[PDB]
Amino acid sequence: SAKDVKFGADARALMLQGVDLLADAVAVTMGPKGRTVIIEQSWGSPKVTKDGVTVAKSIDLKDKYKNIGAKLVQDVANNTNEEAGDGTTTATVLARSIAKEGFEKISKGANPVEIRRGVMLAVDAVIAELKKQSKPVTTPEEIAQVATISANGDKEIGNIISDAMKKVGRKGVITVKDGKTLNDELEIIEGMKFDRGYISPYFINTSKGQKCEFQDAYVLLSEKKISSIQSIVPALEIANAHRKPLVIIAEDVDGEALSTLVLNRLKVGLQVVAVKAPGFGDNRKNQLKDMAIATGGAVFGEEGLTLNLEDVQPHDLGKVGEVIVTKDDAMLLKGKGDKAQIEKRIQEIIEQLDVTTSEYEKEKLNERLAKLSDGVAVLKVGGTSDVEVNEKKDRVTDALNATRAAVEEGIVLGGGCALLRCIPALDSLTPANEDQKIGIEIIKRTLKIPAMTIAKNAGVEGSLIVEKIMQSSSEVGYDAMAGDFVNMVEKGIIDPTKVVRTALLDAAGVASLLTTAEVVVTEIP
Amino acid sequence: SAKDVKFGADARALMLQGVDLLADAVAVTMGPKGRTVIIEQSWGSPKVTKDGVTVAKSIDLKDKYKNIGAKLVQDVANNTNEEAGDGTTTATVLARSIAKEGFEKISKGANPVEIRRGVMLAVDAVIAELKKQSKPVTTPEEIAQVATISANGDKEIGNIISDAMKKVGRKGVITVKDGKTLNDELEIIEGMKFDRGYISPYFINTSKGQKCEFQDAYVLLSEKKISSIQSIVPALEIANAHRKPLVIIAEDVDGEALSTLVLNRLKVGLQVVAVKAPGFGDNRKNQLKDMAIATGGAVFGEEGLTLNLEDVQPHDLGKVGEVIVTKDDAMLLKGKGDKAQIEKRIQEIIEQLDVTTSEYEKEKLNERLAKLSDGVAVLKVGGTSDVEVNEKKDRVTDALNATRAAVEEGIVLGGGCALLRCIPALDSLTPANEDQKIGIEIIKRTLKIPAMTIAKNAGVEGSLIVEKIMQSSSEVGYDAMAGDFVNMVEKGIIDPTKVVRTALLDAAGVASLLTTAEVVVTEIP
Amino acid sequence: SAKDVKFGADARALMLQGVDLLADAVAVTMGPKGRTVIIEQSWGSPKVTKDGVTVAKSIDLKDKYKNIGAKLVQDVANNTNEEAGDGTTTATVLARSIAKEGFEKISKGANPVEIRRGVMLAVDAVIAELKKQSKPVTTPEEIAQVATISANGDKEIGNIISDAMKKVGRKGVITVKDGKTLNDELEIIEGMKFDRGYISPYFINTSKGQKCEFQDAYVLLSEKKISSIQSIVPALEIANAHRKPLVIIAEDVDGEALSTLVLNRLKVGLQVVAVKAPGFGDNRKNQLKDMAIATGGAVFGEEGLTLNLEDVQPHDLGKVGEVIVTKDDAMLLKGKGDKAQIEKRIQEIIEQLDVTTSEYEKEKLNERLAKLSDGVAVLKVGGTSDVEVNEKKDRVTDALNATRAAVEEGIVLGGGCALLRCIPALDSLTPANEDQKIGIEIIKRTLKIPAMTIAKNAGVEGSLIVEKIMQSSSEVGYDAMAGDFVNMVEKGIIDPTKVVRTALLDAAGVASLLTTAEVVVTEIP
Repeated sequence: SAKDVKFGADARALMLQGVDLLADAVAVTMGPKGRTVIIEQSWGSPKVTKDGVTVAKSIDLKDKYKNIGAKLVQDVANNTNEEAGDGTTTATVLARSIAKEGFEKISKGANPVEIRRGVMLAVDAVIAELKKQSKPVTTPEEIAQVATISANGDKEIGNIISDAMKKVGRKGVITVKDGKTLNDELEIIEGMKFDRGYISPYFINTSKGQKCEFQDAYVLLSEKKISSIQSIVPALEIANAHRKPLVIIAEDVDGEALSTLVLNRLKVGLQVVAVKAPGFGDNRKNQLKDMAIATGGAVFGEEGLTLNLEDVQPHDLGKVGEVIVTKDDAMLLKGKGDKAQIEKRIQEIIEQLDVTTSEYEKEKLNERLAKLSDGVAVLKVGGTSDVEVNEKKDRVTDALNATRAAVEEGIVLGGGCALLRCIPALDSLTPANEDQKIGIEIIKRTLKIPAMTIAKNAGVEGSLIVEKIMQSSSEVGYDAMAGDFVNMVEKGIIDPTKVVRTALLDAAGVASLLTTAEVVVTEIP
Repeated sequence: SAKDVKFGADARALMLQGVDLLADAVAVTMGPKGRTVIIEQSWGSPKVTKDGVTVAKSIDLKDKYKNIGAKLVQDVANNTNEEAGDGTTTATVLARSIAKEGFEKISKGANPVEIRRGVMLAVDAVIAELKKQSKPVTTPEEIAQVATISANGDKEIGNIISDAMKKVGRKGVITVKDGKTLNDELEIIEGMKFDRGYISPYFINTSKGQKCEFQDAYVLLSEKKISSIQSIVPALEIANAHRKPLVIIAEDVDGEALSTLVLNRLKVGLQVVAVKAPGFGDNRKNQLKDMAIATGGAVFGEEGLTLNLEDVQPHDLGKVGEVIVTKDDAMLLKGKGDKAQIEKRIQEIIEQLDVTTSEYEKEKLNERLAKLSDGVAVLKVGGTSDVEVNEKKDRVTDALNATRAAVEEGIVLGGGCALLRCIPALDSLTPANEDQKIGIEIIKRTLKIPAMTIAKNAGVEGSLIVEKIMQSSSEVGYDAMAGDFVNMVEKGIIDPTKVVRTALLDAAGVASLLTTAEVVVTEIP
Repeated sequence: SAKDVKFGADARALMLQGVDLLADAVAVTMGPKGRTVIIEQSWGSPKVTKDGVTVAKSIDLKDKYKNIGAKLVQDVANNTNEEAGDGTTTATVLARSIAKEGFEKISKGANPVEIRRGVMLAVDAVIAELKKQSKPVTTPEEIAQVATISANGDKEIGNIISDAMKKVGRKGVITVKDGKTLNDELEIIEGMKFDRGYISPYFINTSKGQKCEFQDAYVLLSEKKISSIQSIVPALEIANAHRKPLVIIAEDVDGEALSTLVLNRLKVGLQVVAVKAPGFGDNRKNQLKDMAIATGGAVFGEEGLTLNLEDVQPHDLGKVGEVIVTKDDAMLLKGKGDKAQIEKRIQEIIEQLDVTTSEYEKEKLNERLAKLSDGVAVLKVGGTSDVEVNEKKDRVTDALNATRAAVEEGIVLGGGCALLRCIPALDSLTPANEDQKIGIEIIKRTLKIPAMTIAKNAGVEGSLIVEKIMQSSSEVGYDAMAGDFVNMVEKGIIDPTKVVRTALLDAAGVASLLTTAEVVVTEIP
């Protein structure tokens, strides 16, 4: 359709005036002293919350330029940074800052490209420094300590998380479930988790959970692509006759099959779901064989074995106690099949690993082995009442995610103090041109923004607090919870370094894109 | 959709405007001398009413900010507090005063978080004083006195209320019925009760009553969750063959089953409802077995006994005399089955209680025991005219609720004098900062507002009246009816303590939330 | 519908203003240091891109005159020049420059016809000069060098490209397929590609592929025109019995059959395609029978053999491994039939070439022979994951296209300097009149624009760079990537002369059209 286009600083000004509103809407909800936002519900009661992700994904500006700028920030910050709420807020605020100061410096009349080059050099140095000073954790004692810290000082939750980590391992997979009792219980059953999520966004079995959950389902495994391919009705025959739901795994589904399945879900709501193949090439075939054995079924590729989706049988397919699917992830638990066949497959994997030597091949064989040999820890979190156990499950999931990230990469000072400790690193940097120096100093200026915003949310004057922290030792920050400077790590105020690194990288990239954008095209209303 | 946003005081001002109109609208219907409101009906003659809850629930402003403020206040005010009409009104007025003066002080440059801290401290002191000062009720004579007081001087109402309460127990179940005669009389029968409301908000049998009722129904009990599960037809075939209605009790119902039931209710209006199980886990199954024995039915869980919803029989289900379903509550009376099995369940519960030692297990067994051993008292209130008996129904229900609240927590001086007796206790508190002192002073100022409003309703100058009351003893207050200073306790001008506590807490919470909110998001019209 | 008309300058100015928007919106992305552009997506996040083709295809002005100028410029530049990204942008910018200069010179009274004459003479001089100076490449070592250069220095890409080139030749056919492995692999297969595209624009099999994809198909070949003709459903009988898809080659398809098939494709999506015949007359028949032998089918011409579309047999037609159809091109590979048939057809083709003497007939026989005797190269690009192989495939396709374009017409200096080397050649030309002289001057002025724009995108002052370039030697240019003055050819910064020639021709023609247009008609809003 007809388009309205804006070029250069004129468009960048609109970009900035659009992003700043989002930045302010997300800043006040950061830190333990975060303020609150009230969200309009045109149909129900207003929603009050203190979640950065919610407010960030909520707002949507009226003007086209402002709207597209806000969406640019939103999509990257959310999709790329979603594990920790503080991470997305930090990325958003840092991006807003950097874009603004870069915009003013460009307006002064400098060269944007070298400004961005200096920005990238500064962020590289900051990341190197943060990696240097990020002390790791590899002990069960440290694991329990960090888990308890993520639980806001709660003990038993961190204890059970440490127990699970001990029983399974870091690469191990852990889940939660309603314990229907008075104490959270730890259990390990056979589980098969892989990194392919749902294929149909509209396919959400549980609206409240942003999740797809099924139990006691048969499975379909076929190497050949099943996109736009009919003759799945034979499967539907047993799916309707047998109350057991179904799960589909194929190379991909698109066109007629995807449309009919999703429309049936929307209207009829038949209990069948589909996902992508986990592996790649011969690795794909090996993994497919592995979990086909794990489920008692068979891969339904026509090459080699003679079997097709045109005909289905109750005993030809696999059986699984339950399969759960989500974004980018999906796992099945308590499969079926011959246990001797399982042992034979395990021996085959072992001998293949022993004979094989290549780093890639050995690593893939180890991953395949662990995918079946090791179990999945399910946290049967239990309590008195359904609402209470719901809240408890939310808390324990948050703690598990936080501790998993921390062990994955490490820990640095929380409370927005991690960045302030990297300030010395930039001094080692030197500029080839003045624009690079300006980029470096702009990064230096933005480094202190998270701490200042945390202070503002706490209500204390930001400048004094940040000056004190910078002048103070490299071991004590500022505690907004108690409004004083304390020994953070021992007091249990930290944040997984992975979150900080991701937030800084995303903010740098987004702000660089905004400050280097030259042409904007938008449709006339 | 496009969103409009406002920040800080700029948005809180519109919030204050929105709450102001609601507060002023509901203030005039406070106390015995409150005036009336003219609510408009687009179809028929306007109704004139003097009930705070009704007027509050009615209004809705135009501007998004004003409307959202009013709706926010009313939401908590009504939902949390819905027992005594004056409670919601006083909560709203208190919230208005707190928020107004807090915003006024914040505009000068106060610290919102410290102001909230001081406000919370003052509210804690006030509630502690109220708890220590409230006299309890633990005797049939005092129960009769307070009931007659709630009965507005009516004697027989208090007499029957006290008789029922002492006959069944201070914490037993109680209800009302139609006397179809000239004099109310009492009857106790086998009864069933549990704190669960109807799953379907729209599912109301009687529009007038706001309740759902059914007579001589059969029941369905399935520990299995029956959410999104078809094959409820086997219930429907005997529901239509036999004239008796049906009911389901299971873990939860949602999706296709809920949709078919709701569309049937809208179109067919079939006589079947479903609700949630009140118990939890082992408690859930034990309670389900108990009620199955009480009704002569059986739990339809698959484990153990082999029986599903696919096949049903008239004698496989339970039989009950009558069912009432309401908000947060549902009940069954005059169940069927083997009385020998009933005594067997009583004996097994008794021995389980004797062997058990855990406090929680003992309490749960006590609750389950009383859930069967003690019957349900019905107050069949009679008279001459249908209008007469309906007025008696409303009056007796109001008195019953008031006396239940009083016996649940106790009694304190009415006419709003209760809070005024808490004013001196504020001297005990000390402010860490000036902001906390300010907040305490704010609570002190607002503590007199209910008396202000009651006096204004009586038309007398409120400030002079409260000055006299505070300068006077801690036993004599002001009566609006007689328009003079009197001794309330023996003059029957009181109010249950629990209502005052709940209203004060909710008003404090909502006012703090309003005065602390920073950013507001609302969709553009 | 009513129409509005404008004359002379009062319309040329409107069209020039319109084209200015597109020219500026596409100038920035030119060059390796091209900036980005924000494209609005009405449903998803705004698209960020740095590709001239996309932005040029995207924008659409509002005013009819400006809109039509932009539309004609984009249409000619894109459709006439679409092989390389930079060619279209160069065409657009050069056209805008010359159009503006010519409009300015006409404004003072210059004769547009003679201005155009001089412009075309200058274009002829420059094209002759660059063709003279175009250094060629025909050696496998040079092929690998240029392929790596196009591959951004990637070595294995150039290696595999050179291997395929050697094994299949300059005029042979090469495509790239998914490797499903960890290393790109090469093989030669029997193929049959001709220069006819899909008849149906709405017949894009793969939405993302911008192409038609089909596999393991049969073919219908009919000499007769099958436009508007029914009775193809007999083929659909086996096309539905066998899930095998079908392809058709006839003289043309239009009217009844075309509408029916496009409807069935839009709604039913049946797996059948048709395309036009590649040859002409006796050549058409010869190619059709050659490919019928290649596939084992038969041409359905009614004369001679008695076979019709009315009657079909699964074995009557030919079988082919894969069906790929795209714009202006379609290839069929892995045909079936009798290899003795292939051998005897090749033998008789060889004998016909031996006996024939006409050069046109000789070359037609040569291409017909090569159609079958030699195979087609398919590159099995591989990798770890689907996204990785997708990116690798895109890069390999781009590199293959660039190297083919270079090898077919040699190479010239990259970075836009190639034109700058041709400035002296304009000294030879002598214009008959002063208007032709002004045209020569205009072309001299515009010849410097592309390098100027690349420099501006790099941020360096373009005028200084171009003045140095023209004052420097004939072997050294400026690299924006390194921001220095380097010898381009061995620095791996070059561009095929075909792109330069096509862009220059199209730009000159479009600008001549714009400078000569006298009357513009537009529909009333």
